[PDB]
Amino acid sequence: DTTQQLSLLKHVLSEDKRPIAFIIAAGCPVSIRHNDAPLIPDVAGLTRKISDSFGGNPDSLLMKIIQNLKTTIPNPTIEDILSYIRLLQQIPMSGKIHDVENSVINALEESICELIEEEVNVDLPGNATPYHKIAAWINSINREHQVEIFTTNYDLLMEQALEELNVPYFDGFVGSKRAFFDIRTIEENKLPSRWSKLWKLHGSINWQLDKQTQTIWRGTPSKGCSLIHPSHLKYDKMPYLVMMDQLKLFLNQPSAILITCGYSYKDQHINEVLSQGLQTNPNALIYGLQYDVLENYQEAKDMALKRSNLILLAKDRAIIGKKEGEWKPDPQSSQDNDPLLFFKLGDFQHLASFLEEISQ
Amino acid sequence: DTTQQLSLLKHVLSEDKRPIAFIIAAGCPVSIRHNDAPLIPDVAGLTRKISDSFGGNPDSLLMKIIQNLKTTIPNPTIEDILSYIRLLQQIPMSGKIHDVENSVINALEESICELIEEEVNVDLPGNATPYHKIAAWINSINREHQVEIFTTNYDLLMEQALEELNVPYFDGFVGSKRAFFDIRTIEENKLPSRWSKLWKLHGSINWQLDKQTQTIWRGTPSKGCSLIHPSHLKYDKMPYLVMMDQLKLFLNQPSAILITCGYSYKDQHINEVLSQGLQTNPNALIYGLQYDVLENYQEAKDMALKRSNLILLAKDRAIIGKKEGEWKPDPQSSQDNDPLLFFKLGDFQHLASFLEEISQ
Amino acid sequence: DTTQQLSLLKHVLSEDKRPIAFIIAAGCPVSIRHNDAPLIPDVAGLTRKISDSFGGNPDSLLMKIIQNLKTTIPNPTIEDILSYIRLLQQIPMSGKIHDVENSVINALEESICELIEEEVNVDLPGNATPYHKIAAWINSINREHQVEIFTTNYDLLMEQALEELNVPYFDGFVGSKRAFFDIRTIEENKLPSRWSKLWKLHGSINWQLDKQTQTIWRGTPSKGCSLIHPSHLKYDKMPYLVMMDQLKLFLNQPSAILITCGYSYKDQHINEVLSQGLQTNPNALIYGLQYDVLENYQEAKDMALKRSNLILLAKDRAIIGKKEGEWKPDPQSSQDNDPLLFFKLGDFQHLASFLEEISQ
Repeated sequence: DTTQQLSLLKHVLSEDKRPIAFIIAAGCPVSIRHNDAPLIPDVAGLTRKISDSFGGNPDSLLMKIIQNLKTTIPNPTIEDILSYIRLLQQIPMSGKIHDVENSVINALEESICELIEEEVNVDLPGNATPYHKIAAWINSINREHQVEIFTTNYDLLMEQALEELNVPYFDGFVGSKRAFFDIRTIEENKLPSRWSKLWKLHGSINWQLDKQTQTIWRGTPSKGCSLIHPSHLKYDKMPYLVMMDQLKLFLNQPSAILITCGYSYKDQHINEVLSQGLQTNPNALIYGLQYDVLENYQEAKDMALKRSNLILLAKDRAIIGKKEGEWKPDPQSSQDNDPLLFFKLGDFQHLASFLEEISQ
Repeated sequence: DTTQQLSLLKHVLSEDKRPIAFIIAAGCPVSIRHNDAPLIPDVAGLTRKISDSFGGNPDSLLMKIIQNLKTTIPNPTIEDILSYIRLLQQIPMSGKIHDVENSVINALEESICELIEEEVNVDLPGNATPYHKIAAWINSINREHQVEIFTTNYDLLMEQALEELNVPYFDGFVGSKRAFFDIRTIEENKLPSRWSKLWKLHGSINWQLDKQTQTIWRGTPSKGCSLIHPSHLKYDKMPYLVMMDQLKLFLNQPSAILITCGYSYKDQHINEVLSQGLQTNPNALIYGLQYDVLENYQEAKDMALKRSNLILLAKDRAIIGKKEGEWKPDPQSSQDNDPLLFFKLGDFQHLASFLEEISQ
Repeated sequence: DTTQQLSLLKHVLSEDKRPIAFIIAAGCPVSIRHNDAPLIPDVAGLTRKISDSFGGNPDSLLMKIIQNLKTTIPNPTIEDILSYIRLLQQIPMSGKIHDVENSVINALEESICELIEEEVNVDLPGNATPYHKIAAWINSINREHQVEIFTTNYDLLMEQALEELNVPYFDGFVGSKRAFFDIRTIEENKLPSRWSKLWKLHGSINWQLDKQTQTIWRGTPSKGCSLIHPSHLKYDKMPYLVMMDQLKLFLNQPSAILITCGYSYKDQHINEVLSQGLQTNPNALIYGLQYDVLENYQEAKDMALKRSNLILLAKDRAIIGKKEGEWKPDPQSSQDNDPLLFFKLGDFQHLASFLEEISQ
């Protein structure tokens, strides 16, 4: 199954007549090796580090909230904790749910945001990182269709990699000193065809909000960025709907393609927008790739079984057009002991090698 | 003479079929009143403040250099002083010219740059400033030709005014974290027709240089900007030639227009590029306006008498097509005492009022 | 490797639908044999003969300047010496750097000018010189695209060769008595398609300057030509920017070609303009050829490794599209002793033989 899918991917990517996109999740930042440690400890790390940072003391309100969510949510996460805290702040919650903190919940969320900001505020080391290889592939060949990138992460790795290799891009904001969120140019969609486009669905660490005019602007990361929101904020002083609209509008073009790397399909809104756009445009494709074993992804299998133009691929088996297939007999592992048929090419580093090979 | 020039300027500006530009000099920042004091004391102020800052002591090197320049330059200028200092730094000047400072000339220029940064690093107060009126005029009516702005100033007033009123623009750099100087898109010249363009010929306070790769990028104003240069730097790690080329290339459009506000035509390179472009394209026009009396500008008179399509205007008289005319008899001043015929409409505040009147 | 590259060069040159250019450096004038001595002693000669002309006396200013430059420049050259002297002249250098020469620096640079002028003021002997063969090739076949020549030299050999074989050309100046530098026609670019174009980037020996109007004109070589400047002169009374711009503008034509003969890529500005134009237009090609061994050219190897459309060729190895290859096994030398694989065609005389063979 390796040769056929590899060749098909090569042919589909080599053509310059089709739109291309990416979705970048925590797998991409974690795939970078540093001091034999993860560069960013992903969502699970960002949860356990907060849990240990406030300690195991039951007097801590954050532990109380975590165990409260354990009753309803089997595996609560930082996104759920943040949304829960924001809801609790949204109404005058002076009751027993907030009996521990009459007003210290604001301090708790402030500390959580500051610690996340400090943890994800790093930079790309060297020039051998996979992001540099991806940008090299992007600017290697001029194509009549722009290459877009959708990011669910908070780090600025992709921007830095695109800047170092001198690839222009437009991320929504226009300006120099404290750039505003320009709306009209987003829907005009008449930027130079040579530009890329980098949409940040989940926000970023440098987005900030000024309450005096209740307007957002991207500047430099200061202490406490108020648009860290994992898609949980006010109504449309909010760019989230616009970025989702852009994803949808992209999906509806003819012969559209998309690739997800590091995505686990554990977000409801992303999943339903992908499904709805994939239904409205039968020509749309999603070549989802999972580095983990497929058995951990029931949501991905469900989505793949509900639609025929979603070539979901995994480490062990594959789902090609509502039919599930496993790895055919090939000498993937030379060693006789444990002859596991694993798709080692689904990891981000291997993907970057693949793109570099295509480009050269 | 008031009605004819006012009406014809109204007609030429009201049309949307012609390119328009501006040149913005120190007259525009000084025209702002603050505490009954100038917001920025202009080049003369930025010279006297440095002169008094090091005191009257003749043992100091800066006043030594100033009096050295007095022998050759009748009225030395901070531009000339900076160029002279940089030039002295270019070669191992251990001689009597630099006998006072074997190596302290670097500290002297560092202090000059730091004080310039501190003094020109301010912001627009309120929403009644003329820059806001200009931006309101720019975005008031959509025009098929983009409106450019060339400025030789160091302050970021124009950027702030344009982005507060939601006006997109492109100043050469493309990016988010540390935007690089993108070159190709500058000469492609296929940006969206709705965008303005803001070119900074003399550099800015936020431009910075990384000597590790000898590449420039625009970031945030930090401790000492290495692109403070009033057009005196290295060869083509330097964007000055590109912005000059952009002015020239603009001048060659058919039916092109240009307006200079606060410019005294005291810079030779700008003057020669204006003259050469005006000669190559007879359709080009320059409606240069001077706030001061005409007698103070010999260079402007020379250029106006040299070319036929340079409709130069002043406070007292005017030069329209190589012929000089004075103010016709009109009741400009109601008072019998001192019936001075002065074109008070040439001031920047009055100009902003005129633009607002045209827009409404 | 000989046959394939020779055939490919024959095919690319034989086509008449592509622009062609040349770059001529000191290798071409030195390749002429005269009295078993070099016709022009190249930059090394123009340095060492000046050094010996003023003698080894340490009291001389020129020897002091050379030893001063040795501290910063490991191998100072006549270009560097001239630039340093002009730079010292630019400011009232009455200090210890010029203590020996209160005003003798002007005399030193003068004497240098007349000496180099006398040394490079010669003529083509006979009709068997390679320049005659090149001109014969140029006018042998009518081509729809003009053949340009860029010269970094000061000699008038190429003009004489083109005149003798009746080949028209335009070198920028238009006129008969004191031909002025016409600017408009340069950028109109509507000369007759049969004309060649000869651009002099580094100036030439017959250019002169009149200080009364501060305008340049080409006349006859008189006592002291004020435009021998190797690209170190005043701002845009200076045609250097125009000729460099012409090189750049040429590089942007589709399917453009270029050949450098005798160039060592030792000039920063030419190198960066070549790199930038080669980057902007991937269709641009540079078939740089070196008569010397490639191991002496780190700059050329760097440039070739940074771009993919620069088929750099040398005497021993070759760099074809960012990949380095060496000479394949062939009986290049019949003698068993020292079977060195050397590309004898890289010398100018052999190149002229190749061109005339192609033409016939």
